[PDB]
Amino acid sequence: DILECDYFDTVDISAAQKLQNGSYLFEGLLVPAILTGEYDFRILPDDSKQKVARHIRGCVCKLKPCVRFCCPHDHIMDNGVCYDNMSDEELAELDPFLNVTLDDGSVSRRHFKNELIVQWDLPMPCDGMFYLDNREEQDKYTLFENGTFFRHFDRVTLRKREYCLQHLTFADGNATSIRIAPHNCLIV
Repeated sequence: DILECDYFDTVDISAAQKLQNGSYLFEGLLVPAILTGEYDFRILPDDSKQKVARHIRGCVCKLKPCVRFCCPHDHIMDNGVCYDNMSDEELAELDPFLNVTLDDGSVSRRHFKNELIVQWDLPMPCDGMFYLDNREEQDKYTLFENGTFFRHFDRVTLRKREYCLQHLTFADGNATSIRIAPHNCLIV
């Protein structure tokens, strides 16, 4: 809907404050009125237009960096399935920082939820997704601020329709640690 704005770079702002000059106020962020737009649809993984309540959205990803997420912010991915059973302990043990490569080519550590904008209402990039584990040379990747997900194994670029990060439980051999891992489609 919204002018030259890709879907996945939008957010449900039906909860943001509506200013006088038409524009909106959202989580301290000021979404120019010209970038907002109403929507009766929400694109799918097969990528079509499924009906939805008339909710006003906001192309904010272009006014402040985003982080393509598969599920909300307290949810832990479990075999590609959104799980919401993270105990007070796990949450107190989850590396909240992702490494993102800025425009200038250098890498900066960024809080997943504070220095960025967590998008969670975006449709799954595909059913049955394979997560990644950079610890392994093959699973190496580069997630940019603009959201362009680049994979080093097969030098393939993914647009946010094609990927999403999420909290995922790993295995330190005989232990267990949670770090945000990307998830790619082995097919779509």
